[PDB]
Amino acid sequence: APPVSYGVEEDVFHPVRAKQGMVASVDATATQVGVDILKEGGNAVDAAVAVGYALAVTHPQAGNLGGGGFMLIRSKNGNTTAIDFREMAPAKSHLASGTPGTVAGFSLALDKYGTMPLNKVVQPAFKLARDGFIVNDALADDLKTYGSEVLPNHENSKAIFWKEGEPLKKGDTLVQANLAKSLEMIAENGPDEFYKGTIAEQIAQEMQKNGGLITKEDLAAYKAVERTPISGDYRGYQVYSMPPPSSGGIHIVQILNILENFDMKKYGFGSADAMQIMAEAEKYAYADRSEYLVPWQALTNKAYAKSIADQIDINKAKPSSEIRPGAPYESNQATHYSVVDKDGNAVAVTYTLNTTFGTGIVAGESGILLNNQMRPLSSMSPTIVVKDGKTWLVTGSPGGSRIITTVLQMVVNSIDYGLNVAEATNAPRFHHQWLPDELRVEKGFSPDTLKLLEAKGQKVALKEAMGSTQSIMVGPDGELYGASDPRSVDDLTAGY
Repeated sequence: APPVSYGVEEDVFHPVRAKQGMVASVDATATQVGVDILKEGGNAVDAAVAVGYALAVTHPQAGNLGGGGFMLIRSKNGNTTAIDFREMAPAKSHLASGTPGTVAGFSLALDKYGTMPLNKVVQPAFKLARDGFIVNDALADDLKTYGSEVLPNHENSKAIFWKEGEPLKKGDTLVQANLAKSLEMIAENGPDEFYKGTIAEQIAQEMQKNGGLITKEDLAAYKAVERTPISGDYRGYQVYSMPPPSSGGIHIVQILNILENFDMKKYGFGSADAMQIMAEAEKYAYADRSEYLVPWQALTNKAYAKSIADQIDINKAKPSSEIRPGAPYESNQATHYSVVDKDGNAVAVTYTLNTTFGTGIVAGESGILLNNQMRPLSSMSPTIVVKDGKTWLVTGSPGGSRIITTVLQMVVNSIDYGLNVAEATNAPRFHHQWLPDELRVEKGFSPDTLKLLEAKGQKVALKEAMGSTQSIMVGPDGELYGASDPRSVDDLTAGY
């Protein structure tokens, strides 16, 4: 068993620490909402919902009431479950936004696994919409970059997110009064407000105004669905992740299974050998994923993984064309957060509108942004790892197909390389989807190593940073270690 490290004084990257509870998310305020919920006495699910609602207010890039996403929960005793709240397609300039799942997704989780009434968990987000919050670098930058095509051309969006002809900038106060009302209603009347009430008619009457497809009938007919987590075994660790309609859960396990046939620890992080194995292994799994967009579950098979492990050549890449002939668009945009309470319950959530700010259309006078989901597949893969019979790592990322490899490297860097949670996070990342046939890398790999890979038949391609991991590692004694991605300005891991 490869020895693990939680972090020591002498390391370059230090995990955020806490003894009782911890939250890692893309936004500083959201994280604090989360911690404060734990601090009131809520469980991990209580806090995760609060974080999810806060993010709906403070990260309209991707945090939402008008989208959907995935959630994995592991309880203290071992019960692991997955909640699919992916946007549903409707029974059918125009418009294309699937029936939003987030609210129905949180209620199920809160009604089944939470201890707090919805009204207590919405409250911090409601205050954030009502009273407003000060815009930071991440929000301002994303408003200038992404919101410019698609926000200001719609009057109600404009009114919320623009002021005096320009996107709000750093220092400005974003008050969201229409959202405050939506949040106050859901608090009051439960999730039915969204699916059968004022919000439902608001969504429907903004859908009916412009193009749009979802009826009040689509809304009344939406449910989140609890599903069996995909599970695998990697060197005595258990790895749980999201099933279909995650396109990634299955394939994080398939790659791990492939990788197990190698002594990864021997040759550490960043070595040509190790990067070749993972690249080739990924390439294969991505080649198999191609057929799904022969049961899908099947290729989590350990024996089948060995079969493709035996094919892998440490000294020669095999052309992607030679594996199989030769995937539809997917946004790098989404957001992940992780939560661990003092009792040891752990939650991983990853959720999204399709692209940043979705359609950029707010559903009438609700204050809620509508997703552009054109039940669709997604590589989102909230993932929980279990060591010596206990929750050990909770992680996840946005980044389209690259979520698979990003989550994978967190796991591999922690299990194989002995990296503390913060080192795993700040480590350079690499990536091979089979098409295009290229070993995608970030900065920070040795040119010596890069040329060795090149000699092996890998077409090394230096491209933009991948993902936004927001992870928590758990010690056997309840001690918590956390790390937010440097790749996202203004993120926070905090606890108490």
